[PDB]
Amino acid sequence: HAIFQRVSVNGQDQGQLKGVRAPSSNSPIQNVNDANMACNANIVYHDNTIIKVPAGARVGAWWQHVIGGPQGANDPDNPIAASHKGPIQVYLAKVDNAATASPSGLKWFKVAERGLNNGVWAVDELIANNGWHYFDLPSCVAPGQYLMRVELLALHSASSPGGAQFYMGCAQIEVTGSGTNSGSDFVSFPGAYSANDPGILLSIYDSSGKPNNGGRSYPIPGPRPISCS
Ligand SMILES: [Cu+2]
Repeated sequence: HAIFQRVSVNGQDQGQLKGVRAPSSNSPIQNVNDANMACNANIVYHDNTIIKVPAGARVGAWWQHVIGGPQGANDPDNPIAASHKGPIQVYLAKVDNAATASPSGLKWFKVAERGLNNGVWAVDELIANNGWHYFDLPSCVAPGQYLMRVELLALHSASSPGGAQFYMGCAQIEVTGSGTNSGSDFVSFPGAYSANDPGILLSIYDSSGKPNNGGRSYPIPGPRPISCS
């Protein structure tokens, strides 16, 4: 359990909860067809900040166990429980106004993904970076208003149908710059994922119980991220 609550753009912190729609109370989604798979349920924090992100920028998304982080407490499950290994991905959906747009029934395209690399998951990197997930918004992304959905998929129980846990939230962004590419390989949320996808229904464990996926590659679910080639 963890909540996306803050964005950085090229190392500039945009402010706690600025432009990030967040619940205060996050259970995971475990049904890939849940209506709230886009931007999560029971949003409490929703301001009218629209974050300017240059195409090409390095974007940080901050996650903490609870809203505001531990504020000095020793939380072993901050930024997220270490057991919760999995990928982190980012999608965009174009909207007319990112402050006011509803998340339902949009067309999403993938702009970044990170999975498993030499036994290290994206979630491990998140933990190493104190809750920050970094990715590069590709330089070709067309300017305009978008919701930016950051999704963490925890696979510690994913060997059982329905056992995968999806954590997500949406930031309100305006992409600026010189890009012209609006996406190619679009999905619905819900609708992107099957519960039998091999990156959703799998054992990530070797025989000793190490969550290193046993030397197997991890097939990240969803469409391919856009390429600027
Ligand atoms: Cu959890």
